[PDB]
Amino acid sequence: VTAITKVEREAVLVCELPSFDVTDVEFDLFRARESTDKPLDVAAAIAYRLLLGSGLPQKFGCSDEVLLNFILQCRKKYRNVPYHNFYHVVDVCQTIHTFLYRGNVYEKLTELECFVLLITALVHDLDHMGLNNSFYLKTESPLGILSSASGNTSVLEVHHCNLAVEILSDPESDVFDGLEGAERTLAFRSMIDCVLATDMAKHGSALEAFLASAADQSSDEAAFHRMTMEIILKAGDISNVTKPFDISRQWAMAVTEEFYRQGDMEKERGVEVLPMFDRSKNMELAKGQIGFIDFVAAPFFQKIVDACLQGMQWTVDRIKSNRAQWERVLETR
Ligand SMILES: COc1ccc(C2=NN(C3CCCCCC3)C(=O)[C@@H]3CC=CC[C@H]23)cc1C#CC(=O)NCc1ccco1
Ligand SMILES: [Mg+2]
Ligand SMILES: [Zn+2]
Repeated sequence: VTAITKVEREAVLVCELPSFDVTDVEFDLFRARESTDKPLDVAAAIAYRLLLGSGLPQKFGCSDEVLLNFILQCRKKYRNVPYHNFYHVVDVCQTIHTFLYRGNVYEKLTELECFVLLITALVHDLDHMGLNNSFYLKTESPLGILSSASGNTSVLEVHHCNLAVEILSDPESDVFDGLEGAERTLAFRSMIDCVLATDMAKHGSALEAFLASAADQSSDEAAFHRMTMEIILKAGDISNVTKPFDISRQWAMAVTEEFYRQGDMEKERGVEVLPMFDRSKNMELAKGQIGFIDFVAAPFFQKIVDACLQGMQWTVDRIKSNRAQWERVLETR
């Protein structure tokens, strides 16, 4: 609940980032982290410089100090877990920026929707513990019991939304305080809709709803704009396979460690451990990444690009080149 201090803000403001272009599709967050012994300050500086460079906070009445306060209140609520940590949400922010401004998806949205998407990236996984929704339901954990008694099986995504609303309830960290009326209501409602759409159990229904709205935009522009926002946050969230191979591999190694730590905790509790969570099977990262590409990511990116996001064609080309690299790992074993 405590306010951000002047010392906390100066430690971010001093980071310079000399050799990096944070707007580039080949920006390497792993190298930016290695280039300093304060990587949490460098990650915060990347988010701050990307948002201020856009001119969007200035246009919407958000001061430089309220923006930095917001970034540092978000950083405080991420945990030291292998993948779902502050570096993941800064990476999703940076990646969404490239989709809007190098993929030209900004042409399909308002400037306010673009500002909301960059802000929502930073709140999307607040307080993640490296355990998925199925863990909380299968173990009858207290949060699983509350979800069940509530109605909603999106255990984590409702939790992330609750903490986003807490941060924004203080005017000193409220990046939407300069909005009023319909604009303020749209910022909150679109932020919450996008976070709830990141639950991978809704993946099929979110993709079908986007493709239907993209085929008939003028008959419901409100629905088309809302579904494009959901599909861009989702695209950012599964974007690791769209990156240069070595960046892609480092993310895959980090998600794999989280899956295995969940499996180990499921064994202690004597509950069912699905094979990809079982540290005892012969790991095999190339087989897992090819399966993720073939069943989830390749059909997602190819369909959204063919339906209307033509500027994002590089994502499809990189997924193909990364799949071919994983194939060669297997062919040379
Ligand atoms: C960098 O690679 C990755 C990035 C991300 C996710 C996420 N998975 N899933 C679900 C859980 C697995 C199956 C259902 C669909 C995907 C999540 O719900 C996570 C939370 C939010 C978004 C995506 C996350 C998984 C991988 C992988 C991998 C891998 O090597 N083998 C696993 C695999 C999956 C399919 C074939 O093989
Ligand atoms: Mg999530
Ligand atoms: Zn995420």
